[PDB]
Amino acid sequence: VWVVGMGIVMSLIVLAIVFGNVLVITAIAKFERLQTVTNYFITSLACADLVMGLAVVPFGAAHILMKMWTFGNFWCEFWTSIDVLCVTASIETLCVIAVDRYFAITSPFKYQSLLTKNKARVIILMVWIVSGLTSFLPIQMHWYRATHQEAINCYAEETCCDFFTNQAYAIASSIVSFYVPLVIMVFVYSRVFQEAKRQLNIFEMLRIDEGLRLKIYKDTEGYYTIGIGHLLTKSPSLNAAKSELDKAIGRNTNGVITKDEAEKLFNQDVDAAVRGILRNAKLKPVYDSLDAVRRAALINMVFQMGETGVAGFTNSLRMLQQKRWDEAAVNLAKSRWYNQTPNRAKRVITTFRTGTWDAYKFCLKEHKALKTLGIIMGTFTLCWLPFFIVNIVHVIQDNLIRKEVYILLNWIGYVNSGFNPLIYCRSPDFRIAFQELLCL
Ligand SMILES: CC(C)CCC[C@@H](C)[C@H]1CC[C@H]2[C@@H]3CC=C4C[C@@H](O)CC[C@]4(C)[C@H]3CC[C@]12C
Ligand SMILES: CC(C)CCC[C@@H](C)[C@H]1CC[C@H]2[C@@H]3CC=C4C[C@@H](O)CC[C@]4(C)[C@H]3CC[C@]12C
Ligand SMILES: Nc1nc(Nc2ccccc2)nc2ccc(Br)cc12
Ligand SMILES: C=CCc1ccccc1OC[C@@H](O)CNC(C)C
Repeated sequence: VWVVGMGIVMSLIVLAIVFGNVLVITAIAKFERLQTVTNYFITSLACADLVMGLAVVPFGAAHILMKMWTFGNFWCEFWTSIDVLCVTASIETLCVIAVDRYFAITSPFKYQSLLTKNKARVIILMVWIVSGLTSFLPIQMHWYRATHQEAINCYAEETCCDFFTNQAYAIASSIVSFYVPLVIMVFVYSRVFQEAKRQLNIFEMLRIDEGLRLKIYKDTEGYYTIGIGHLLTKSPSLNAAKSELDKAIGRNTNGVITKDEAEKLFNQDVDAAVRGILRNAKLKPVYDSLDAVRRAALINMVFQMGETGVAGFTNSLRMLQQKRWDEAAVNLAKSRWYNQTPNRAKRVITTFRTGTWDAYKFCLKEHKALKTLGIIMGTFTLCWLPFFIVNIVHVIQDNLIRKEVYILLNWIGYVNSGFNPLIYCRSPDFRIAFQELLCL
């Protein structure tokens, strides 16, 4: 019959869950630079998805294909109990991630978790402990058992593992175990995206569109530069750029420098840009007649071109001081600066034009890491929220739920366990880690 199709489909889903989440787990286990605090949370998140694929989805596939329960009422309890455990531990983990990323993005240690690894391990156990209590106890203590005849006949029957619960459980379980951490997750992590966008200074602005290299390279004009767009010299001699590099650093570098002494150059360059805007009489009044977002966009222009080069935009300077943003943005486009480097000028002109950071959304490496964590959360919501909204309406509407429409929406939740590894292939560090494990 037509069951052979779903068997292959479900068997592939079990593989994509197991093979993908063991891949995520092993990548964090062996590789050091992925052993971060956030990735310990992802480890337990992958475990919740891995156990979903080893203990839950297969026995649910045998339940659908055989149209009955082969494994007894004992395993019917654990299968249900472990299924609830993996979903409860997943949302709280995603809830801990969001709160961890909030306290990180608000501390002066931006993008770095305040929790230590030993303490984050203490959090993981409590999540599984609290999940293990809210999941096993209501199922093992029969607090879910309904009192209507159809449920009672399935309870005593060992070949039936239909999941009928009384209305009190369906409410309290959905609220405490799913909706509360969901609402916290969505509110706390929307608070993170709002801080990353609000907390964009000139330093992150430049470091995005200027880049960072630790080896001497030629810039867009061909001049020897190093660090974050630090101009070394305009002479074609490499040692002239290396000797000027050593005079500025004080160390014999042979053209290679660390990230610490590269930020120190980056600070001095930005300081020279602000001091240069204040020395020049043509740039001083315009800088003062600007908000912090456009002050940065101005510091960026002086960073790239110098004080005298930026002062040539005599019309654009008068308009940015007259606060005529759209009109200044046009003369900024009619320049040869927008010709040589259009992608950078676009982001700077739009920063003047709009007075926001929309041109630099998710352009910084650490913001892309947050957007990655926002996708595993938004996916977790879209996979389970339909299931949980139908449970909450099923109870209120008082009509019993359609067994195929019910189990359907639970499988949209099941296929969530295979989505996390692909969203991690959207990180550059996991791609490099996965390719080693796959030996590609
Ligand atoms: C099958 C079900 C019922 C039991 C599985 C739950 C337990 C054994 C598993 C699932 C996820 C696991 C955690 C995943 C994250 C790691 C981080 C690592 O640095 C230390 C151990 C720690 C913190 C694990 C401890 C044990 C753990 C909580
Ligand atoms: C009934 C069946 C499904 C229960 C078996 C649950 C299995 C999958 C659980 C139980 C304990 C878990 C492990 C606990 C220790 C951690 C160490 C961490 O650095 C990598 C993941 C790893 C190794 C976990 C992987 C998943 C794990 C092995
Ligand atoms: N499911 C639940 N998760 C979590 N995690 C969490 C951890 C740190 C900060 C915020 C939230 N908290 C809950 C508080 C009450 C109730 Br009720 C349920 C939860
Ligand atoms: C109304 C209970 C639904 C629920 C609440 C909390 C955690 C998980 C929940 O349901 C997960 C489903 O995957 C289980 N459905 C059965 C076990 C097939």
